[PDB]
Amino acid sequence: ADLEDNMETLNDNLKVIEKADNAAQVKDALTKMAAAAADAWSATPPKLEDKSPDSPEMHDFRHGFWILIGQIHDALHLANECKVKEAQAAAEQLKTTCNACHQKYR
Amino acid sequence: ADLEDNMETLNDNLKVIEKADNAAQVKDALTKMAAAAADAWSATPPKLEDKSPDSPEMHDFRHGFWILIGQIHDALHLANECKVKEAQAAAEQLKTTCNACHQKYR
Amino acid sequence: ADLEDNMETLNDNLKVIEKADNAAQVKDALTKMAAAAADAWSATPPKLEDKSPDSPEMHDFRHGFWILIGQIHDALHLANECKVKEAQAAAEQLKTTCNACHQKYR
Amino acid sequence: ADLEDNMETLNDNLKVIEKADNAAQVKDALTKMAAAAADAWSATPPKLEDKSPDSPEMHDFRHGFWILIGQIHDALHLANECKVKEAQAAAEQLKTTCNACHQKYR
Ligand code: HEM
Ligand code: HEM
Ligand code: HEM
Ligand code: HEM
Ligand SMILES: *C1=CC(=O)N(CCN2C(=O)C=C(*)C2=O)C1=O
Ligand SMILES: *C1=CC(=O)N(CCN2C(=O)C=C(*)C2=O)C1=O
Ligand SMILES: [Cu+2]
Ligand SMILES: [Cu+2]
Ligand SMILES: [Cu+2]
Ligand SMILES: [Cu+2]
Ligand SMILES: [Cu+2]
Ligand SMILES: [Cu+2]
Ligand SMILES: [Cu+2]
Ligand SMILES: [Cu+2]
Ligand SMILES: [Zn+2]
Ligand SMILES: [Zn+2]
Ligand SMILES: [Zn+2]
Ligand SMILES: [Zn+2]
Ligand SMILES: [Zn+2]
Repeated sequence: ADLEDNMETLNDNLKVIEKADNAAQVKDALTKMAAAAADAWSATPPKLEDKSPDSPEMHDFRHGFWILIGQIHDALHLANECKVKEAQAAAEQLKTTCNACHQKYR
Repeated sequence: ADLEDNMETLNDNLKVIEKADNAAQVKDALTKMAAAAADAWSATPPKLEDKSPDSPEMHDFRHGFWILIGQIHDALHLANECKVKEAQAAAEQLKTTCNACHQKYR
Repeated sequence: ADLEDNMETLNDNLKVIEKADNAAQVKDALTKMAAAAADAWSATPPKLEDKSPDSPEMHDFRHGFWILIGQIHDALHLANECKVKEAQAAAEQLKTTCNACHQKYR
Repeated sequence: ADLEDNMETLNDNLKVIEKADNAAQVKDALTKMAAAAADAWSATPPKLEDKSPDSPEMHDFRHGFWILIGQIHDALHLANECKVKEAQAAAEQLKTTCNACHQKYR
């Protein structure tokens, strides 16, 4: 999907996680966020529409997505361990990464 | 791109790295390998054409890709620090991941 | 060194990074922070004086340190690439991990 | 503990894992390996007895330990998830990191 699409999936599922009861729900939202962050990898954000896929800026843009994926990766391990609250907190702590990218590139 | 496609890109660029001279070329192959692993995320491998995108087998399939992406992520940092040999050895060490997935799922 | 000791080193060096000018200084503080987090691993926090080194509470306690070590690991790659600001900021985003552990275990 | 000590703990527990019948056992060996790897962080290997802690060689030495720790971290999530065989295989694939460091620095 497109960039703004993937972002919505990220945002919608964050909320699903905030409010979830049980591990199953959390696993699911995380799985969708994971796919969304992976698909987002290829994108070019408007603010650097011109630049080439080699700018220190594209390389730094894409870096924030490795961080995100690493973190979704780990949050999900917690969910598989039935550590519902610990996973929910890992999800809350992702926002730091979301915000970090947004302040630079959005 | 398709899954066999992405696998070719992975395998072609591993050779490019094996034989490369200087930092710049290594960076490039890894970058291409990164994109390929990210796209490969959403894929369903023939051996699991039946199971839904939730079976412990799909979750495990995709797990192997987080491992690889993390490892490509790190080799590329090495390439940026002008440590070329270190980066090729990280590249060679990846294979341990390639092989691991292949003998479960290929 | 002791737990509170290591925490001081973590906190002191965070500030050193906040205010640093150039790559070299950032590398140093992170290096010191790395060693402090690694040494912190074996520690038992007062609040879990009650639990053996196998409680889902010690394992979770130690988990927070893997997160931090990974994050120090990555900040430092940034510093080696001379990306001073990018590093300083990775450093800022760490606090999310500090805070997360403190809220649970301090 | 000392460096050769930590290496024994790593090697002994690798075996314990290769042998191990049930998940509880695997968790234990990995936990011991993680502690060992963390404590090994601060060590200076004979081959680099002279060099200051700031040589690209000490930096690279310690780097191999972050890799190791990252992989022990992950293998343990597999164990908590009751996936015994997958954890065993993550453990075997660690050897790649052991060997990599030994060929350079042992
Ligand atoms: C992390 C979990 C995360 C969230 C959540 C998130 C949300 C988000 C929203 C809701 C938008 C759009 C606002 C709107 O459409 O009105 C948005 C947009 C962008 N994001 Fe984002 N985002 C998260 C993560 C990240 C990360 C990690 C990056 C970079 C590494 C990133 C980047 C962007 C960009 C660029 C946009 C705007 C694109 C556009 O509008 O054309 N996001 N995000
Ligand atoms: C790691 C860098 C990596 C490489 C290299 C690689 C190569 C590769 C090749 C050459 C094929 C060829 C198929 C053919 O000739 O018919 C192939 C196919 C598959 N792969 Fe792969 N692969 C690497 C990594 C990984 C990882 C990390 C996974 C699992 C997450 C994985 C899986 C698969 C699967 C399944 C196939 C079968 C697809 C098919 O033949 O239709 N690979 N790969
Ligand atoms: C992250 C880099 C980080 C910082 C910074 C930090 C700071 C810190 C302070 C300032 C104290 C109080 C000491 C004093 O007043 O003299 C403190 C104490 C504890 N910490 Fe911490 N800490 C950081 C990281 C982490 C992480 C990642 C964890 C757990 C996984 C953690 C835990 C604790 C605990 C527990 C204490 C109190 C225990 C005690 O012996 O009093 N910290 N930290
Ligand atoms: C990975 C899990 C791993 C294992 C296993 C391992 C084992 C090991 C043994 C058995 C020895 C020999 C001990 C002796 O000299 O009596 C040994 C020695 C060294 N190792 Fe090791 N080691 C593993 C991992 C790693 C890693 C990741 C590094 C470096 C980053 C590393 C280093 C060393 C070094 C140096 C030695 C020699 C020290 C000495 O002989 O005094 N090991 N290891
Ligand atoms: C790899 C080694 C190197 O020196 N360079 C250029 C120098 N440089 C840094 O050391 C940090 C940013 C930078 O440009 C490399 O690219
Ligand atoms: C997954 C979460 C949960 O609690 N259970 C039951 C017990 N169990 C584990 O927690 C890990 C392996 C195991 O059987 C789950 O299966
Ligand atoms: Cu898309
Ligand atoms: Cu769309
Ligand atoms: Cu759209
Ligand atoms: Cu749309
Ligand atoms: Cu020791
Ligand atoms: Cu001893
Ligand atoms: Cu001894
Ligand atoms: Cu001894
Ligand atoms: Zn974890
Ligand atoms: Zn690294
Ligand atoms: Zn990085
Ligand atoms: Zn022994
Ligand atoms: Zn994992």
